[PDB]
Amino acid sequence: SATQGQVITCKAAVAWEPNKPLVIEDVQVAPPQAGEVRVKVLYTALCHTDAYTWSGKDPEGLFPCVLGHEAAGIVESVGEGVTEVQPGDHVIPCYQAECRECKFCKSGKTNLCGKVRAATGVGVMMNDRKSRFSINGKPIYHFMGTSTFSQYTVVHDVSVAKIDPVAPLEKVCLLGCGVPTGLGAVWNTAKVEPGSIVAVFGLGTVGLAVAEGAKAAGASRIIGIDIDSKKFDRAKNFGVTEFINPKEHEQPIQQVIVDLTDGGVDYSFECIGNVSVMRSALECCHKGWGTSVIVGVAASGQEISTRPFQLVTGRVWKGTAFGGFKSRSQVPSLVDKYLKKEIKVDEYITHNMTLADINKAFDLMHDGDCLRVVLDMFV
Amino acid sequence: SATQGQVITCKAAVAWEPNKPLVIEDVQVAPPQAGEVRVKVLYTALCHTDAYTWSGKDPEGLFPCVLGHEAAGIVESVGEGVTEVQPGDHVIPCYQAECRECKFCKSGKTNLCGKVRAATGVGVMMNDRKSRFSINGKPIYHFMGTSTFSQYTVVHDVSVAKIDPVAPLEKVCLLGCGVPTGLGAVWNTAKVEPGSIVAVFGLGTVGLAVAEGAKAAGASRIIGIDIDSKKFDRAKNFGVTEFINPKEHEQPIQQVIVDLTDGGVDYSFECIGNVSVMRSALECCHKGWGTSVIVGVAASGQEISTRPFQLVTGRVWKGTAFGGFKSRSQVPSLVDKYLKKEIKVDEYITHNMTLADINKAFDLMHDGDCLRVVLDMFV
Ligand SMILES: NC(=O)c1ccc[n+]([C@@H]2O[C@H](COP(=O)([O-])OP(=O)(O)OC[C@H]3O[C@@H](n4cnc5c(N)ncnc54)[C@H](O)[C@@H]3O)[C@@H](O)[C@H]2O)c1
Ligand SMILES: NC(=O)c1ccc[n+]([C@@H]2O[C@H](COP(=O)([O-])OP(=O)(O)OC[C@H]3O[C@@H](n4cnc5c(N)ncnc54)[C@H](O)[C@@H]3O)[C@@H](O)[C@H]2O)c1
Ligand SMILES: [Zn+2]
Ligand SMILES: [Zn+2]
Ligand SMILES: [Zn+2]
Ligand SMILES: [Zn+2]
Repeated sequence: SATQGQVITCKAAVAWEPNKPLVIEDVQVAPPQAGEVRVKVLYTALCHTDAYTWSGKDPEGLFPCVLGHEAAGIVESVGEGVTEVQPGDHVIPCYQAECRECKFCKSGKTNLCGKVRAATGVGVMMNDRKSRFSINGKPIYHFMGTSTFSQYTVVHDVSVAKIDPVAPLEKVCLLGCGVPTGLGAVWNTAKVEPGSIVAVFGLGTVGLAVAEGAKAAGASRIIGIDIDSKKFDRAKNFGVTEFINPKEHEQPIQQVIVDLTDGGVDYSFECIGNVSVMRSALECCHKGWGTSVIVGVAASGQEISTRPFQLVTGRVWKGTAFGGFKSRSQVPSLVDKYLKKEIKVDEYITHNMTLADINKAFDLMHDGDCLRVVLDMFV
Repeated sequence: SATQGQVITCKAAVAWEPNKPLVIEDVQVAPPQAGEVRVKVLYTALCHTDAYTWSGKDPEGLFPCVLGHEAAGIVESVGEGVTEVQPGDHVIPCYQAECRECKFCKSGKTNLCGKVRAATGVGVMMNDRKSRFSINGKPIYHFMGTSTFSQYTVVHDVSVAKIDPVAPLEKVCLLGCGVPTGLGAVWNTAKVEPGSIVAVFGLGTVGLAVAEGAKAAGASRIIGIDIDSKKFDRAKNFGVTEFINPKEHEQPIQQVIVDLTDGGVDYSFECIGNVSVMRSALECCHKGWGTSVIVGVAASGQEISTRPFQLVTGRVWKGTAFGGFKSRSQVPSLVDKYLKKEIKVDEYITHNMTLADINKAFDLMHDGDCLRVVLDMFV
């Protein structure tokens, strides 16, 4: 190819400082080293995770950085010893790695591979503990091991899911975050049985995928809870059967739910990242067997609380990370399901913009009057 | 019989008011009404649950009352419509009912039958919403639906486990509380797999039964944690393989455990009823799959807390109520395990005294070195 083994110069949205507009820059992208993959990022979506770090409220935040973690693209080059992917392969770079060999991958009880976490957590690559991005010979931090706000990114091979090349890249970029998180919270983490009564707190992309997962599981009732009643109508198509706006009830939300379900739900899913709501989601579960799954990522430092009698009396408290899906092994299977029209993906995208419109997409996300916004990186 | 249909006059340890010595009184015990069983209580054990109410720390505490909830005896008479038990049957009255036909009993996902809780919780019988005990025509409240500190008690038939008549009643009185709670926390709630690594917080009767359950489950390591190192030696016989005294380490106990178990335990069991230790028990669990079971009953109003990242990263928080055992269906099965020498019971009894020694027995329990104290009711 033209770029193989060479430093690439491309466009990237750089966050020089927290809480300031992103700046589209020309960046240098170093070639991939051993166990690395350089990806042409065709489309990137954005989510609250990108905004949390950009805001300056993330203690793990490192500036200047290239944000972004939901993307689909094409392998431009591979580093030494890469064999699962080759140039030209269609891929989804994932924030959750799957080395297949560690304690976690070989456990059979989790998807939390820790192989590259010490490097990705500090915005660098494992091979040399340095970033592959630079502006004027000065490094720019990676983010979540993905950095999808760059036209070309360098990621660890263990994070690269190889997907069907016929799959639309402007759609499947969602399968690296929200959609599998929501579906897997139901299918892998909770393991929702047919006939279950489900409560979904937060009717955004994540809560809507939980609703779709619970509908595929054959839940008898899917109760949708949101503080914005305008989000109720779009929710019906994702499987939500009933709605509650907590602002319309003086009594605690858990009490409303308990009153409507003869003691509480079989499964609840908190899809917001609000510690108060996480307690309510636990407490709205039925005595004896009710299970609350935390999906929402709460701001660092915040605590969840309840009275232990809640768990002594049969309620279970758990959480999910990427819906318990193993990235390399299972993300391709989700793309296959989507192609066979077995799962929805397109319905979670409300807007399509271009890389130059990054700030406008973040403002729209900040308004909260959209679902996923997909950006075309090469307009 | 001599007493069938008649009011019995017998000895009972009465708690007239909180935090005062119990008085051995002559009480009138009314005959059983519909769905009731009058039991000759041959032996009663004492536990922290009797002391919590006695001390006046229980806001649900009603005085004057007949305390006691761990006993074994013989059916003296039955009320109309009672068919599972007959006069002369050997029985264990249980604080947890099993009606076999409610939402909970049928569900197949819990042992928390709610049939008689409304009446037992207020120290009365369901049939007429009054007590069967009186002194000078004045009522004395029941306790836990059991009131085992009386030579004769009246209990709901749904709380009566029928047991093998050869089982020694001075030993099996323990199978109505502590021992099944510990064993079941492992076998039923956690469902501990062979080779697991277990942490047990609190090495009293309950923690020791957890250790025995975990050892029977094939746990590879059983780490016992107690603030009193004198409790370590006796714990080895119960299956505890290693010990930690939190007072001997400046680092939080969960860190000490993580450091000894390559990331944390597979299962932890809190057997104290201390909210701060409950948090440590959750946090000492391994990322991805570690499960913590709350066994200890905390003081009313106390809250448990953690950071939600602990659950999002794969730890599970649950609790147990009577070890998930169904009283009428499974307590006889535990009596059978004891008679097969499959489970220990004798080993948790450090003292045998008489009903007249009740206050001496509570004093011993307050000192907190003893395990179970068994009282001979008819001496
Ligand atoms: N665990 C994981 O692996 C993982 C992965 C991806 C995303 N997430 C988390 O999922 C959450 C949701 O993401 P999203 O993209 O769907 O967000 P979103 O902004 O589209 O949706 C959140 C919804 O919650 C609603 N809401 C806010 N406060 C509320 C309250 N008090 N009660 C009820 N509803 C309320 C909002 O109106 C909105 O509809 C975030 O917290 C994100 O961190 C977790
Ligand atoms: N969930 C149920 O169904 C159920 C049923 C019966 C009993 N229980 C609970 O079991 C608990 C234990 O009962 P028990 O009879 O074994 O009590 P116990 O007094 O015999 O044992 C408690 C132990 O905890 C230890 N301890 C106290 N503080 C400690 C700390 N900070 N760290 C470590 N160890 C500490 C004490 O030294 C003691 O050895 C009680 O809280 C009781 O409510 C629960
Ligand atoms: Zn995302
Ligand atoms: Zn791995
Ligand atoms: Zn007890
Ligand atoms: Zn029942």
